[PDB]
Order: sequence, then structure tokens, then C-alpha cells
Amino acid sequence: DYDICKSWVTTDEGPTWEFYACQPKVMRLKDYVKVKVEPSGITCGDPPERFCSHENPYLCSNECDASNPDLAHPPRLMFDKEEEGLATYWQSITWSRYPSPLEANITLSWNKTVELTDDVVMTFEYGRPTVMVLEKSLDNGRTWQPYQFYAEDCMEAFGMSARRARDMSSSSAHRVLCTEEYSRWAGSKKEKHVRFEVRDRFAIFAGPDLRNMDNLYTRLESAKGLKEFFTLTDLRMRLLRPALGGTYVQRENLYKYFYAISNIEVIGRCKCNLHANLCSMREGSLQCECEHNTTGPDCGKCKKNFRTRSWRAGSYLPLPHGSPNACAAAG
Ligand SMILES: *[C@@H]1O[C@H](CO)[C@@H](O[C@@H]2O[C@H](CO)[C@@H](O)[C@H](O)[C@H]2NC(C)=O)[C@H](O)[C@H]1NC(C)=O
Ligand SMILES: *[C@@H]1O[C@H](CO)[C@@H](O[C@@H]2O[C@H](CO)[C@@H](O)[C@H](O)[C@H]2NC(C)=O)[C@H](O)[C@H]1NC(C)=O
Ligand SMILES: [Ca+2]
Ligand SMILES: [Cl-]
Ligand SMILES: [Cl-]
Repeated sequence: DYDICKSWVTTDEGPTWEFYACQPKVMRLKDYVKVKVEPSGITCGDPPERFCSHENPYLCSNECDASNPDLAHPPRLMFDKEEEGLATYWQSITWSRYPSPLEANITLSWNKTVELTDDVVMTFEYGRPTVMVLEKSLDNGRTWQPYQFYAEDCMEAFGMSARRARDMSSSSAHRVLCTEEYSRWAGSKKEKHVRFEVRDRFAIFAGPDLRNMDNLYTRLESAKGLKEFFTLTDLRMRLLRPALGGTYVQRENLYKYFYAISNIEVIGRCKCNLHANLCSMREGSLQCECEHNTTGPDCGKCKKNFRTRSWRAGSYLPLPHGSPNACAAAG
């Protein structure tokens, strides 16, 4: 939708461009991400360390060794292409420091404003976390805010009630919530995925089958905060407690507790303020290819000779084609 920024047509005075509101295509945003995993030393394998392989097989004699490619689990394995039968994953050290918390931050950076268009799916291989917060930034990691909380027990963990995104109403579609859906029981079901529900929130407007896109586009234009809720320059997974298998920690086998993430899927498009339908790597980071006489990485300002009036974003409205709201040169 909103696929073309400009057309070359002929009116009298002859040939001229006509402009339309436009946006770039949805991308596999994990293919563009830069990752940081903290604190120092959290990645397994330096020094080599064994862990239990859910087999378990009671022995627990598998090894993570950062020095051997066959046995190493660096952060880039969270984003790779996987062939059938061969999940690859980042892996933390085991909880050998228990009762000290086992905590890891995974920061996902684009150095570019992007808009999610489907769920964020974070897939864990030996148990999802019992407690984690997904945070985002809109200013390249200068400030952070909570995006969704996750806990086996939302009250105990964060003083929050247990909710679900699909339970939110039109006025609460951008509300930050705590959910127990991906964390209560973690370690025992082998469900693997923790989600940040985007599609459920779009459904608040577009219906359960997402067929009423007209109403979602209208709300995205008009509801303050709605489009921004889906926008970010960075996400951070603040992992606070690993899977427990819905039972108490077995102190004599700390080798079964660890985080292992095989894939983080982030799907969405560059934010171009309805002024670009292409966004591409330039000077090492994504930037919109701005149309409508705009400029800046998100088409958020007017080009130097086109400053006769204030910059505006393009609009989705009126439906179906919206409005380009292009910058204007004098006269
Ligand atoms: C994960 O990221 C948060 C956010 O930066 C870290 O928070 C800092 O932690 C210490 C307490 O441990 C505070 O003194 C700082 O003020 C915190 N900064 C902020 C902005 O909150 C947290 O330490 C990180 N977790 C891990 C395990 O590294
Ligand atoms: C983040 O992205 C911006 C592009 O949007 C990069 O900014 C450019 O940096 C190059 C090389 O340093 C300069 O020649 C350009 O003039 C800069 N452009 C702008 C708009 O400032 C920036 O380096 C990237 N930052 C990081 C940390 O990767
Ligand atoms: Ca992988
Ligand atoms: Cl901009
Ligand atoms: Cl300027």
C-alpha cells in the first residue's frame, strides 16, 4: 500500500511530477542489526565449560568452547540462516554463580528509525526466561523505556497484573504490559518463542483477520502515540532469570540453567514519514531515499531550496492514497 512516491504526467503546462504519500517495503530487520551482548564474559566458553543438553542426558558433558568453531556460541548465531536440523544459538555461561542472578542484556541497534509490522519473535533453546523485560529506544540508546514485561508471575516480579495484548481496547492499544504467557512454566513445555505481539495490537483496529486496514491506517494517522508505539531505533532484551522448569533450582546441577537464543526475528520497514519508498544502506546504516523535496535520514526535514513552509509528514489520509505533503520551493 502507499507504494509509489511520484508519477510523471502531463498537464498544461506540459510534463510534470505528481506526488503521493509513500513507504518502503517490509524487511528482515535482523539482516541489518548490530548486536551488543553484556555484561563482559556473559557468553559461554571462555574458559570452556560443560552444560546439560536436555537429554539430559543426566551426564551433562556437552561443552561450550569459545576457541573451537564447532563448540562456540557467539551473538551472531542469533541472526543467521539455519539449515534444517541445525539450530545455531548464542549461549550464556551456566548459572554456576547461583544464588547471584544470571542476567544478560542483548541490545539490538539499527542506528535508524524503523517501524515494526509483525511480531518480534525471540526463540530460546533451553528454556525461555522466567523473567525478562523488552525495552526500546527511539534516540539511538540515549534513553530507554520498557516495551513489554515478561514473568512467570507478573505481580511478584514487577508489581503488575498479568495481561495479554489481544485484551487491549482502542484506547489501550499502545499500553505497556506484563504478560505471563511466554514465561510461566518456562523450561518444561519446549515452546521456545517469546513474542512481542504487534499483529494483536493491529487487530484492535483491523479486526481479528486484519481485513479492516482502512481503520488501522486511519487510527495510525489520527491516534496520537499509536504509530510511534511501533517505532524504535533499538530494542534490548534485559534477561533477568533463566528457565526453572516450573520447579525450584536444583543446586547440585547448576549446569542445566543457561540462556540460549537461536533466532531473533524483527520485521518492519524504515520510518520515512510517508516520503520515500526505498530505504538502503548508505555509509554503513540504513537511510531513506527521500522524495517530495525532503532530506535527513528519515525525510524529516525540507531540502535547502524548498523551505517556504514548515515540514510535514506525508499522511495516510484521505483514503485510499493519502497526501504527500511535499516541501515547497518559493512561488
Ligand atoms: C542491563 O542494562 C541496564 C540499563 O543500562 C543496566 O542498568 C545499569 O545498572 C546499574 C545497576 O546494576 C546502575 O547503577 C546503572 O544506573 C544502570 N543504568 C541504567 C540506565 O539503568 C544493567 O546493569 C544491565 N544489566 C546487566 C546484567 O549488565
Ligand atoms: C549512524 O548513521 C548515520 C547515517 O544516517 C551515520 O552518519 C554518517 O556518518 C558518515 C561517516 O561517519 C558521515 O560521512 C555522514 O555525513 C554521516 N551522516 C549523518 C546524517 O550524520 C553514522 O555514522 C552512523 N552511526 C553509527 C554509530 O554507526
Ligand atoms: Ca541461529
Ligand atoms: Cl530526518
Ligand atoms: Cl540546514
